[PDB]
Amino acid sequence: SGFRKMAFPSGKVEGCMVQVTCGTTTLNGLWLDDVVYCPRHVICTSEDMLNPNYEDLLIRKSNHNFLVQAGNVQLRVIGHSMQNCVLKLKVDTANPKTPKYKFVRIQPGQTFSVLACYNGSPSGVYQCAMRPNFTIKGSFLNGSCGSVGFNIDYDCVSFCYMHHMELPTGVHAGTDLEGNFYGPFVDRQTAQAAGTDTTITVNVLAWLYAAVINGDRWFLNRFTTTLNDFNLVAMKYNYEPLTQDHVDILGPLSAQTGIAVLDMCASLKELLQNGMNGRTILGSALLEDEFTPFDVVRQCSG
Amino acid sequence: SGFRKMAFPSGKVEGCMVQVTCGTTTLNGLWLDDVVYCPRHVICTSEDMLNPNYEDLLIRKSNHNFLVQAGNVQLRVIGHSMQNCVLKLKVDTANPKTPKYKFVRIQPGQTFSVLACYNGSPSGVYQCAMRPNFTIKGSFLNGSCGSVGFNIDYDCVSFCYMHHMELPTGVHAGTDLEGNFYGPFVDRQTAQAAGTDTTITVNVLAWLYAAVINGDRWFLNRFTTTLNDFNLVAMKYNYEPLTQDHVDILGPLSAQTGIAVLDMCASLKELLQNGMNGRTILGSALLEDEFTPFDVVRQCSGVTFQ
Ligand SMILES: N#CCC(=O)NC1CCCCC1
Ligand SMILES: [Cl-]
Ligand code: NA
Repeated sequence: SGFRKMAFPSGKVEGCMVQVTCGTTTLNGLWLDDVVYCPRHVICTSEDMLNPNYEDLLIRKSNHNFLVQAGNVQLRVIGHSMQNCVLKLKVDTANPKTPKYKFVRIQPGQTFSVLACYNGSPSGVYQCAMRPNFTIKGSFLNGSCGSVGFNIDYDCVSFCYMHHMELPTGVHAGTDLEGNFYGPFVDRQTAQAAGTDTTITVNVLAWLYAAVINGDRWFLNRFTTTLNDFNLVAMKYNYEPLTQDHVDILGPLSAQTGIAVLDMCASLKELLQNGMNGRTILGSALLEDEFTPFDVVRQCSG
Repeated sequence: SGFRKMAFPSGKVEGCMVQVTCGTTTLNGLWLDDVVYCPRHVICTSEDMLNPNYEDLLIRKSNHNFLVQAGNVQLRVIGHSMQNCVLKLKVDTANPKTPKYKFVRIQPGQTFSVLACYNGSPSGVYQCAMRPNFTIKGSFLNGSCGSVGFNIDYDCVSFCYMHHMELPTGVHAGTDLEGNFYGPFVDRQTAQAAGTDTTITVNVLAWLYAAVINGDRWFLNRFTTTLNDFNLVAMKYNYEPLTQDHVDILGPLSAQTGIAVLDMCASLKELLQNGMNGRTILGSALLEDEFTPFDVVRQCSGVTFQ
């Protein structure tokens, strides 16, 4: 029993974190086989913040301009190339700790673990979710760029996020491991603002199902709703639209608990209307939206 | 910016996790040097659990009755002995991945990272606090016994918890790595209940400081208070008493933010008596008490471990 915000064990990713230095800038790199991946803005100077021409800045660099340090060991850079907003540094040594891995670009609402690192060394691991506005609500200090987000399927590491910058509202933006930013953001210091964020409705419903599995039913009701009436109500609370795709995803959790998906939708509508009235659900006085249906089944069933 | 419930990087402990099987029971063991540590109730059948005599149950077992698997490699048990509620299995091979480590016993209100394991394979990591009633609000399924809790202090892993059982209320109980239970619990299938819990006051204050660092300031007010006055309110609301040592520990946060500790206690006094009034603090409608002052300093400064 119990339900916690659970991250993946970080050891497989820890063995891949290195430090990348270019000029006076130092951030984190991801060392997989004989390639080190890091944000391309490591090559920017103080005058290259607003409108850097990365092709022009990169063509001026030599392999020895990049200092890559793995633990107490300097790796020799033997080549470099740009792919979108990430830099790929070819090194003369394959990482002997390289796990089974792949790169996956995730969709809003998906969750992943973040290994926050500074100077190539991990600081902590926590759980995140891609917000509907393509930001993440992380915990990052200066020097955390190049930290990665990931999931682990059995023993294969799925890298899905690399940290690039913090927006003025204190939220964070980054790329997949192919260098493509999540959302409309760019690696420039020009004024950028995240769109108004919304609640991940399918995740809230999955987390209500988790509460029932763990033995709590106080929030259910005798009502149901149509899918459209639910959405008409939920939008007024800044909730994401619930699609038929989302209803299908919740099928297994519905079958396990015996509560139809649209019945849970009616329970959610009432919670938004009433609040919790001094009660809690799985230890929280707010509705939690950073547990996916996949997260719930993995944590509640193994 | 940002503040998250953050666990220590679990890599050093992942390399110590093994599978231990005794008869039909399989759980997790901790492999350090040439000894595997696991709960002593691994030797018990279902009827043994009702009223076990662990010394007598252990005599019948031979070294080959303990099947230890490190990954896909079997470990040869060459000796077995008991220390309190943990079993110690001497193996023929020292763990080459043994980190610099100590066995430590933590205090209520202290936090630690849990590496949840099944069949010797780590599956999750999350942060817990040792509650004042000596339970932890964990997330454990069947097969998770032997999962361990730990902190990291400059390359040295401090092992502080090993999971043993779940209480009827869904919270969890375990021992230190020397077999001593946290709380008034025993490893036997019998009527056991967690005592009435209280809120860790020093941790709530630390988390309010984390909120101020991150720009959440609406709960600040003009008032201050005294230790005696605040503890009267804390007792009324089932909050642990605030000691002078707690005030000293919060000292660094009191200067990084510019908010005195007693100044913050007056904010907490008002929040307890009036509530949050529809507002939130660091994205929470409840007062979070599982961040220690050292946790808040560590996350808001960037301290790393190898
Ligand atoms: N089961 C299952 C699949 C699942 O959890 N789907 C997620 C994908 C990301 C958005 C939120 C829903
Ligand atoms: Cl996805
Ligand atoms: Na005050």
